[PDB]
Amino acid sequence: GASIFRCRQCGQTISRRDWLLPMGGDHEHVVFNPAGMIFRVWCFSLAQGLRLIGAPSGEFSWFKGYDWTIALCGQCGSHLGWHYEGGSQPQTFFGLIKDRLAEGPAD
Ligand SMILES: O=C1CC[C@H](N2C(=O)c3ccccc3C2=O)C(=O)N1
Ligand SMILES: [Zn+2]
Repeated sequence: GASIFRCRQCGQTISRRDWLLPMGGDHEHVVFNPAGMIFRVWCFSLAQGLRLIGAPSGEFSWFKGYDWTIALCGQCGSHLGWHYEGGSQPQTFFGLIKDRLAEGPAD
């Protein structure tokens, strides 16, 4: 019942529990943006069904050495999180907003 993560707003398949990545020791990171919004961000090595938009940027990055791009649900356009790139071990990963995903079984 806990294996697949889907978009909460439309059901698009996004990631899997098996693809969780413990960045800095924890797959979960609680962070704030410049607009004062708090997010519980889950780190994943891999995700699918997103649409990555905009130019990568280092500004305000919560993960040192990475640049981010906005990750939208590719089906509904809900903002699900960010794609990180340009770093090391790993080079890239996804930080997705936990409350914007629904977790459940494969069937
Ligand atoms: O690592 C990240 C991802 C992007 C995220 N972020 C936002 O959520 C945001 C909203 C408004 C203006 C600027 C930002 C920005 O850098 C942020 O603050 N850090
Ligand atoms: Zn969606």
